[PDB]
Amino acid sequence: TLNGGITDMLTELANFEKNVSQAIHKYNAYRKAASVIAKYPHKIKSGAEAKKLPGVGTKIAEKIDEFLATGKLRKLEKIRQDDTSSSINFLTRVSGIGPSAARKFVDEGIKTLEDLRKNEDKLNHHQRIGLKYFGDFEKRIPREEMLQMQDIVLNEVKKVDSEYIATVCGSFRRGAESSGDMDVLLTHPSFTSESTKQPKLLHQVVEQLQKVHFITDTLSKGETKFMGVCQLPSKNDEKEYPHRRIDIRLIPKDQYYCGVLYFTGSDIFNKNMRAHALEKGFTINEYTIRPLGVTGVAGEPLPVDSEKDIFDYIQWKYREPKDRSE
DNA sequence: CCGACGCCGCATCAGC
DNA sequence: GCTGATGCGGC
DNA sequence: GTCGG
Ligand SMILES: [Cl-]
Ligand SMILES: [Cl-]
Ligand SMILES: [Cl-]
Ligand SMILES: [Cl-]
Ligand SMILES: [Mg+2]
Ligand SMILES: [Mg+2]
Ligand SMILES: [Mg+2]
Ligand code: NA
Ligand code: NA
Repeated sequence: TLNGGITDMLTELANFEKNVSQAIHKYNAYRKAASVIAKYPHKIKSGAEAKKLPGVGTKIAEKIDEFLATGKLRKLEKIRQDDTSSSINFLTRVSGIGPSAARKFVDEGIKTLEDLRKNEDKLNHHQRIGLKYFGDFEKRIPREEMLQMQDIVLNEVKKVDSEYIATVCGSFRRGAESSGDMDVLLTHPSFTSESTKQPKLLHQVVEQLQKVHFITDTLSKGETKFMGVCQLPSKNDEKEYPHRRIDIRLIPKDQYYCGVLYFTGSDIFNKNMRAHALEKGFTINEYTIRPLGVTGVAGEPLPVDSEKDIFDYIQWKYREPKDRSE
């Protein structure tokens, strides 16, 4: 947090461009800049020093100059005062309300939490669960609670079929002392890129976790991706734990390493790494790494037996999960 | 200057 | 019903 | 908004 003021500034600018301007590349530009500055191991003392980092250019350098000189940014101050922009920014904090729905709601005069509750019939299902648990979803999850949740998921998955392997990813696997949610990668030997030998592989797991009242709501659910809500059990007389977002991703067993690379993140690390892959002539998704031909079409999956193999292909030194928190 | 900016599952909608 | 585009959130 | 070519 050497430069927390600066990176906070860039994040709020990024959120503005995404939520209000719907300018996604500006959002990505600000987030890359914030990320490279949070990496930087000195207290930044000027915008020229910052412009030496990749992703910081002339515009951000000047903003950093204003911020260091005054402690504020007039642009953000103007944005914070505009009622319409502040309202759009707020509604996007509800899960399932993005920039488009937020501006549609505000255009219809729905601008506050109370407005949302009054108009819950204007929400799709995801948005309704996001409003229902609005306050809980803002809370972080201490790693100790993540540890308890991991124990439940892995033991309940083992009860369904001892051949499942569930791996907690996201920030948990990167070693964070708190997480925004719980990310679970699931494999089963009956589900490979070659064949799906058993139906209902994700559903069986989701159903078991609902059965024992760990999973409480569903935001979306398909054959390979579940997004919903869970809650640790509490003791007699004890306040309830907050409800938590849980994501479960069933990945073909022979594609585990690409999957766990993707699900470990961070999001900015994945963008950086996939971008670097393109410059080296490969393309990376959560299933495979493939070479790009001279015409730029993806060739056949390359063999992968470890996360490091993927690093090796694009000529990166290996980075432990704990060092992928960009 | 200028294109290119990571890649994708699910929910929802338009158009047929 | 399907297919294709769009919104959204995932890392 | 930034940047490589
Ligand atoms: Cl943009
Ligand atoms: Cl400010
Ligand atoms: Cl793999
Ligand atoms: Cl693929
Ligand atoms: Mg997470
Ligand atoms: Mg996240
Ligand atoms: Mg998640
Ligand atoms: Na720079
Ligand atoms: Na949202």
